[PDB]
Amino acid sequence: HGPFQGQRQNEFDLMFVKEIFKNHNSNVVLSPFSVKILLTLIYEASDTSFNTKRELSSVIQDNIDHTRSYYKQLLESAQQDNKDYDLNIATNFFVDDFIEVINKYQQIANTHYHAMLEKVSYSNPTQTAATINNWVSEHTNGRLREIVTPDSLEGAVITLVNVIYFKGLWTYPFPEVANNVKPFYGTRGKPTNAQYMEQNGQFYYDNSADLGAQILRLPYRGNKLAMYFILPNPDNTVNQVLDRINSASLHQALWYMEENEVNVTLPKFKFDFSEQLNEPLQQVGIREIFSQNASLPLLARGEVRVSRIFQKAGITINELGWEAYAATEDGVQIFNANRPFIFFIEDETLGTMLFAGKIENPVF
Repeated sequence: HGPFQGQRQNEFDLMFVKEIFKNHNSNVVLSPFSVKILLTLIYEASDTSFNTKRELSSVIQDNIDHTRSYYKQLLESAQQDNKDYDLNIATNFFVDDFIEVINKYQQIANTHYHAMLEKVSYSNPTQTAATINNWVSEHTNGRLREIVTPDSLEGAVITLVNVIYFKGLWTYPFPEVANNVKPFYGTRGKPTNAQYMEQNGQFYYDNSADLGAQILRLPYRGNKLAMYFILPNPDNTVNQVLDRINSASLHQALWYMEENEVNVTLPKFKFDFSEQLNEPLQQVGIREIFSQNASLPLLARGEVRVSRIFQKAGITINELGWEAYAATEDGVQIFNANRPFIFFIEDETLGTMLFAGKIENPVF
């Protein structure tokens, strides 16, 4: 198939990614597309969906039948059960026992958004925490084990939880080298060390003058997903490249990529990232759903609102792929990621930004 040739609907994704990155000096990984699913579930729960209505608008498509078929299509493309990779997006409302969940709402949540709702007693936060964390494990094959503590449930009535799980094999795996530690030149402070992997191959690549960054595409098996790496030039920082990234400028930067011989050096890393999404959503202007005027009348039989939104994701990158442990294996450009960089995972048939993140200090 090759890289995506259409126009991505990534305005919200990039706005939100930027807000998260600007508030963390660490490694980050999240699923921007999954945050849009969450917002659309909340939109479906509001009577407005026939000011909460206005903010949630780069996410809505704004007729409700088009919205559901859109998200349902993109979810099923990304998760499509297949032999080459495993991807699961899981979303649950954990609802206090006194709330009557409307059955037609459970129906649309499962049908179009691959989401569910579950009753808990928040008067027993220890029990509730355990229930939510066992759900996370069940739906990420144990890769993630916990997302909340009793203390993070204090005062909660409805908690909305999203996790994502991905296992994928590189189309072009790296050779395994036993001992390949080298320096890594982080943004702040003296250099660290990281374990690296290196290969030569044919990859879509450009040195973007517009963004001040090299861009590299490493595809996964299955003719659907690929990982993009944006490596700021040495004169530039991740934060400067980020300020240059927007829907149009990222569109053009990918547009300019073509297949080239590239020597690729990447650090290996493994981490998870969890975030309560209320504050960053409010920072990007999504405020009414957290206000005293928020309501969920199409979800909860009548006033209640979402208390807290949580998202977590794990990432493991090595020679074989993403969470991969077994496999089957001169004008060269040099892409040597020994400085911080940005990455994302895209459904190349539709443009979906399934994962986004940055590496500030790679630890494996």
